[PDB]
Amino acid sequence: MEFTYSYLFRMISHEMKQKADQKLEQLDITNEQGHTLGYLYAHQQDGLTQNDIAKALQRTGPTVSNLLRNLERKKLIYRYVDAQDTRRKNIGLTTSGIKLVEAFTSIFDEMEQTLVSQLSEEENEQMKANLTKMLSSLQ
Amino acid sequence: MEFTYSYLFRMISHEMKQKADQKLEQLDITNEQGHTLGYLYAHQQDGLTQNDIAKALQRTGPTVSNLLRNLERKKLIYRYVDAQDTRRKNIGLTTSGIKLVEAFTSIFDEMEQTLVSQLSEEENEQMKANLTKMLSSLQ
Repeated sequence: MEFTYSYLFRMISHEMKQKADQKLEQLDITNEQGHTLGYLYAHQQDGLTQNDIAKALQRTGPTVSNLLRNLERKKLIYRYVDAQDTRRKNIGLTTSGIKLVEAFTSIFDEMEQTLVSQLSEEENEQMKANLTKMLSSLQ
Repeated sequence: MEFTYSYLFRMISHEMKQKADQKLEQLDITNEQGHTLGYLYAHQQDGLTQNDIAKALQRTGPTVSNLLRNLERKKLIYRYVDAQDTRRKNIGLTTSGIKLVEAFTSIFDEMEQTLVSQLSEEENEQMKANLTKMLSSLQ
């Protein structure tokens, strides 16, 4: 009983996407909001402004601003005085903002771990190398 | 530079589905029509009636009948006297009907071959075994 790669990949992709989507709906955030909060989670130590976020997210002014205004309304982010330079304000995560990205991250992380656990360190390595080769041919 | 399985599987699944869909549109048939013509291609030697097709396709009467009526209108299938029993008529593929399923089959076959070619016989075997194990955990 042998199945095509198409079938197997499609089944796996559908099972994982449904799992991810089912959980994102629970968090009431998008992948755009997730990646935004994520970039903050990762780089807010650098002292981020709206311009920095815009340059990073490849998004326009008011769109970034609407995205930011929505996130601040949900008390997920806040603005604060820069310690190095009091004259300016930076954007940072709230406590609830941090818990959200971590939950957001865990969803994709636990899904990865569940799969990684099934194979050895070399089997995982070989697998990804092979998935990479196949995808590359598909272009 | 390591990507998640989710990403890799999704990319591969999207690349293949777009390729398949792009080609099915060209053939102007569905997967339902394809599998129907396919079942005929495979088992018309047995002498198929509308009831046999219905039992095989898990579809209702007029739905099967509409599916059949559409296929005959497109000159993809025809009805003929059974050789063993002249009193009855069977459903069979036309020449254009045969060429269609073969084209339908080649699309999924060439896509499979392109991928199978990238790995050795044991690498392919190991891969599918592993994809199977991972999907099973995903349930």
